[PDB]
Amino acid sequence: SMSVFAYESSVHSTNVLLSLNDQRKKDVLCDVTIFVEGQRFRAHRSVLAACSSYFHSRIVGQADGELNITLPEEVTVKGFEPLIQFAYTAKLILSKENVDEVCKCVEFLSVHNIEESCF
Amino acid sequence: SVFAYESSVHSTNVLLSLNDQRKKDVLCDVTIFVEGQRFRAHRSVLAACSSYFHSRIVGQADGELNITLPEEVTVKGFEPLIQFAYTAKLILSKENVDEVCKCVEFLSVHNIEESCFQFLK
Repeated sequence: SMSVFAYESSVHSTNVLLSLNDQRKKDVLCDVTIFVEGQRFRAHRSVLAACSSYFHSRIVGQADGELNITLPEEVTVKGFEPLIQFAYTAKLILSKENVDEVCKCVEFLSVHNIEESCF
Repeated sequence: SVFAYESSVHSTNVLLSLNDQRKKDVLCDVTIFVEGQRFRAHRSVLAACSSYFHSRIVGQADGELNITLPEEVTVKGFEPLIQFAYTAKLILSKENVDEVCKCVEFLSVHNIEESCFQFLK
């Protein structure tokens, strides 16, 4: 008997991100390849632009089918891989071994919602 | 010694950033035609939210994709659904509740508790 009802799902945003990470791990429906120290990382250029100002600035305007981005030597796999894991899993795992290299990539890539307090 | 962070708002943050890309027609890769109207979206998101879109997106060419929805799908029933897919929020009223529910079953849109449709009755 209500005139309007505004429905909200508490599980939708989580399932979309789960499907995006599943697409990434299976290399399906991805559109960009990131090169870090020679290693290949498949991803969606939209998700990377969402989580990073650096990726957003290098990707917006590139409308081609497939895109290959090489990050300079200042970016290491030891620092970049925990960040792309956070982008697709919302989980950021730090340790005394990688905290320095991860803190560098957060500032270089300008990853958004990583508070500098956890360092 | 390990420190692990689990953000609960992160999945919401990404989805709201993708919706901002959608509304600005930036970094999209598929055009949806319903009643002739254009709708820009990401095929990765559409495949994650609908079995209808997934079976038409899977294994396609990397180039731009065009998906045309037939006469059953109306803008009055589709626009609240592409909104929901990008916002997790579905605004229902006694006006559009019929065509939206019919469009949910047509596209097989996920994560919509069908119990809420009976509120507009």
